[PDB]
Amino acid sequence: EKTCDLVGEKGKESEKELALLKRLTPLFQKSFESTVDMYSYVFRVCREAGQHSSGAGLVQIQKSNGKETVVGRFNETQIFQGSNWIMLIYKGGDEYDNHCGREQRRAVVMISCNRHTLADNFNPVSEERGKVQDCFYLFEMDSSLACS
Amino acid sequence: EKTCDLVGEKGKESEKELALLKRLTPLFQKSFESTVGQSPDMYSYVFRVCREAGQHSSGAGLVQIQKSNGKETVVGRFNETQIFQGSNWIMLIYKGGDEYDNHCGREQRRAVVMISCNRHTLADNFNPVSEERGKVQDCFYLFEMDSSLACS
Ligand SMILES: O=P(O)(O)OC[C@H]1O[C@@H](O)[C@@H](O)[C@@H](O)[C@@H]1O
Ligand SMILES: O=P(O)(O)OC[C@H]1O[C@@H](O)[C@@H](O)[C@@H](O)[C@@H]1O
Ligand SMILES: *[C@@H]1O[C@H](CO)[C@@H](O)[C@H](O)[C@H]1NC(C)=O
Ligand SMILES: *[C@@H]1O[C@H](CO)[C@@H](O)[C@H](O)[C@H]1NC(C)=O
Repeated sequence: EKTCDLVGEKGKESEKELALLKRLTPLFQKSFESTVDMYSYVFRVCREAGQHSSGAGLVQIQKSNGKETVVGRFNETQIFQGSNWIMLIYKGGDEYDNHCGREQRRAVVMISCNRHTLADNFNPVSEERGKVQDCFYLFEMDSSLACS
Repeated sequence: EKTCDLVGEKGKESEKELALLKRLTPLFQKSFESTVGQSPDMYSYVFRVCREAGQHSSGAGLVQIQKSNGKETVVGRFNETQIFQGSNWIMLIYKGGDEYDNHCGREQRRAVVMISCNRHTLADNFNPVSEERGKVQDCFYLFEMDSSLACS
């Protein structure tokens, strides 16, 4: 059962994170895509979001030439929650060539509570690529699973 | 004069973070506190934005005070600040806290503060949410607070 991989040895991961992955299980089968920029974004929870078997959890597609860039891989997942929100992070994306000390890309998704939908309104917020390190692409989406 | 330090040498800091830093200025003069837990683990968490929250000039941005003896533990230092915002929230992270002795591979503590929009106050409801010390890395103390500055 291939899915999101958390830090730590298999079967010895944080119970907090494991519980959140369980809570989001109903979203695994879904696919989320941005609406509208020269790029489109596709996001999935613990499942391949790309079309190149790269293990992507979130990909960026350049519309003009179809280039698919891996923003983050689900084999490097972090997930935590607050009152009415859940933050999901996928590290290990394709490396930058000139920005951010050439570190691997990363996806940060802020899922906010919304009692009216199981999941929707996924869209990019911005890309932070102006730092020497710890850069990231930020996204937001709504989900009733984030309510609590 | 000492304030939050962002990653990167002077002139190499993120334009986004620099702008956000300036936006947070009205919060610098404030101080926040919240007591939670039960002895012998009752703590008093003191948080400040880009200013010393501790009583030992350690550059702490957020401290955990052991109520049983008043001992101060640094959760995060503001010279290791990261800040970013979304549509109706702002997340502040202070790394460089005191090292754990038995958890998280002894990495330095870290404070993560989720600031949610509230048009009724400049800042209120500072609340400790939880502590994640069960991972091999990337552990952290999580807090929440309200602020009109997080409103778009
Ligand atoms: O790889 P470099 O040269 O640093 O350029 C980085 C840029 O590449 C483009 O293809 C996109 O993925 C942008 O979102 C990214 O910021
Ligand atoms: O330092 P160790 O032995 O790993 O114990 C870690 C614990 O210490 C206590 O004093 C508090 O700061 C707790 O929040 C922390 O989780
Ligand atoms: C994530 O997947 C990539 C692609 O195979 C792999 O190189 C990397 O080691 C994985 N990350 C971890 C933590 O194993
Ligand atoms: C953060 O403060 C600590 C405390 O002295 C210091 O050692 C560290 O260098 C500071 N962070 C940076 C990047 O200067």
